[PDB]
Amino acid sequence: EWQENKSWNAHFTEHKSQGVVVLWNENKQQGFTNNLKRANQAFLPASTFKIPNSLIALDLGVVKDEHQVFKWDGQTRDIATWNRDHNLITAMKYSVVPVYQEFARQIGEARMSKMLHAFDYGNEDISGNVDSFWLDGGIRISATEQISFLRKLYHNKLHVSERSQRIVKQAMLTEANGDYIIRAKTGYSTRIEPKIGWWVGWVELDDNVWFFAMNMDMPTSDGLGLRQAITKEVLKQEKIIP
Ligand SMILES: O=C(O)c1cccc(-c2cccc(O)c2)c1
Ligand SMILES: [Cl-]
Repeated sequence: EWQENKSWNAHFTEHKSQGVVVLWNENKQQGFTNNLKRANQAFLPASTFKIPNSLIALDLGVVKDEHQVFKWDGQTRDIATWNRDHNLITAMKYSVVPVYQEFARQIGEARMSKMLHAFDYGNEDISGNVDSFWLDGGIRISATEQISFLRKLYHNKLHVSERSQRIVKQAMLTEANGDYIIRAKTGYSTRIEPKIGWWVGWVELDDNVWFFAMNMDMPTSDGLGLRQAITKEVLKQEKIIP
């Protein structure tokens, strides 16, 4: 069911880093990773939490649809793309934390906790501030747990409406061409050690789907581009994409 190939560690060590990639072949029901231990180590989800947060906001009516405009609050932040109006699509694309902090406040502690339990999401623990627990609170999730959650979303099996799941999968759209479609979300966790970057999602092919979840050490922001580049290089090496 699960295969470990330690030779794949080279994808990370060649960049003076360390990390884990987890792949799941949906047709064959088989998983692959460079490091079984780290595949099951739980980290802060950081901005990968925008996937469940979006689902909950939509299903409760906090967010009406993917066109609703969330107005900039006029506070200048250090990320230029955050200092503008957003909808669900662009808020996901630019990982706009302050928009999702407001989602969480309107959702509230009680409904957030119940929905994460219903999703079987990570350790299901929202301890901390309701508007920041995915950045510096008690919630934790592993790469293998991310895949389990993403598989439910793909199949519309999460305990929210089909509509809510379709909208979030639209907002996850990252890349598409004649050969494949990638739906995914990045994450960048800095407030609790160890600092890591995430990329989780899946690759749609004509006749199969490959789920993936990766995290890697991220001592500075200079390496953030490695999250997608390394993942895509693994996918190419395993002949999942050209
Ligand atoms: O990697 C990203 O998609 C992303 C999107 C928005 C903000 C950031 C970010 C947040 C904090 C420090 C930093 O250098 C970059 C990263
Ligand atoms: Cl789409």
